[PDB]
Amino acid sequence: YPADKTEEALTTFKTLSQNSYQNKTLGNAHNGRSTADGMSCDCEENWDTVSGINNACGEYSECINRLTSIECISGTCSCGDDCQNQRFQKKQYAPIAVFETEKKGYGVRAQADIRQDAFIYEYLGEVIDESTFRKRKENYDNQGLEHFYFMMLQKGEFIDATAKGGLGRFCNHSCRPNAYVDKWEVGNKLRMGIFAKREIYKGEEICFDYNVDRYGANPQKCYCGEDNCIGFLGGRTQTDSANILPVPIAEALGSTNAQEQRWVRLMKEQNKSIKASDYSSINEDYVNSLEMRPIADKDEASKVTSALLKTQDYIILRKLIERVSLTKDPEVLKEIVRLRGYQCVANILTMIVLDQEQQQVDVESFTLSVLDMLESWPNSSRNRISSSQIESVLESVKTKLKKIQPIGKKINSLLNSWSKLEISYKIPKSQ
DNA sequence: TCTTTGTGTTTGGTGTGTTTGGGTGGTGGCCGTTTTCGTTGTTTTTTTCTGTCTCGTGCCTGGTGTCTTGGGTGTTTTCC
Ligand SMILES: Nc1ncnc2c1ncn2[C@@H]1O[C@H](CSCC[C@H](N)C(=O)O)[C@@H](O)[C@H]1O
Ligand SMILES: [Zn+2]
Ligand SMILES: [Zn+2]
Ligand SMILES: [Zn+2]
Repeated sequence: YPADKTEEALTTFKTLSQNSYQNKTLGNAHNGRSTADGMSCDCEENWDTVSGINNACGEYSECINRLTSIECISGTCSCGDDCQNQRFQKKQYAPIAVFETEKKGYGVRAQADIRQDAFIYEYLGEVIDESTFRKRKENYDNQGLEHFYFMMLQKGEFIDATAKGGLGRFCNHSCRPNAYVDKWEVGNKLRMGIFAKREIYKGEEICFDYNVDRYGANPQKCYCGEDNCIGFLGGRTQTDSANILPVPIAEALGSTNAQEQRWVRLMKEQNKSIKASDYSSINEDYVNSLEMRPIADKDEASKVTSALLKTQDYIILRKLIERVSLTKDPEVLKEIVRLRGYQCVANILTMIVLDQEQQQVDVESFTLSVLDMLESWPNSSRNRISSSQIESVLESVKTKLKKIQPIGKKINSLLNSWSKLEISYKIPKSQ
């Protein structure tokens, strides 16, 4: 496996055993209202005489304070000293190591198998106010740092892990994380712990959801590798009307922040229903009402290819194919060929005219609207097609819809045109 | 295929209804003392109005999980 980088990671910052405070007023529980009647659990101390360990307030015990995310304090609770609900104070962190893989920096891995709901590691840092946070953020942006190191302890109170903190700062974002951050009360103070969402084995990376507020900062692309990745690091939108479809997909359709604003502003503010921000359900009316302009940028072509590889909706694919019909720039088409647009168009065909979630007349209109640019694009070799074998799909769909003779004749012309093109070499291999 | 429930009529009976005698409790008479009605005065407290800080209340957005519905079966209770 990857080489250990634990000491090298430790040397990059001032290691802390506990959270540091800018002042004694910050970080106090109940907004500084000292609960003199501290919540004392009614647990009886359970001392195992063999090991001398106080087993009270354990994981499978019925300690009320543990359920309510409050730690027992020695000398005040009936559970006695050294109970099993002093995890933050005793600093009983899980054993972890630091390593590096993929496009990520340093990352945290489990040195041992960790149970579900087990406390992993206490996020450490300096407790700071809002103005100090703004000053440090401006300084780091001037320094060009490309890493988040701020977490919101609570309203108006943040934790900075840049110069001083703990191993938890090296945990990387995952869109399907195995751990999560939670807020707990220890004495008259507030702590942020990290707990295991599931069973984690040795060697596996430990990750948590950042749910990051950008505060107007630019998006950063997410390289977590999870299948459910949204592609960028963020959280909830700063207001409604901000997105209706995912960016790459929205920009593939020619839509931008203004066009996504305009639809919601025209209907939602005038007593017509638009659901919350969720891309699992496509709103066909927005896609139909969207305006379409020809593509002349290769990054937009890459976004179109990503939308083809991602979106399953019939209407979004219809409007993307219509936009491609408007598009006539040869360089963008050559880029789409390099991106293997034929491969995506094969699946787009298959989902609509082999799988039947729609009506035959509308599918016929779709097929006539998608054969045209296939007929129009520049082609110079069958090796372009060989990366997709879309001809096979064309044969299957002309055979299925044999009653619709215009589609069959167009596919005849298309395969006749493609049959005459040249071929390119593949090195023979020993046998 | 196959068990219950009602009102009605002849005859019995036991408990409701009626009738005399008396004794005890309700009815008539007058006298005294005080409980309460009436008035008058004080003054406590209850209402009604004005101004600021405060903290909670109202509303809106996102969503986790608790509430509701369909299927099987078996074991628990029902019937003779
Ligand atoms: N899944 C991911 N893909 C890309 N960058 C990631 C990531 N998870 C974390 N990061 C990067 O790491 C930052 C958090 S700090 C994590 C430790 C740091 N990468 C280091 O090795 O020193 C994020 O702001 C981001 O820049
Ligand atoms: Zn306890
Ligand atoms: Zn305890
Ligand atoms: Zn991701």
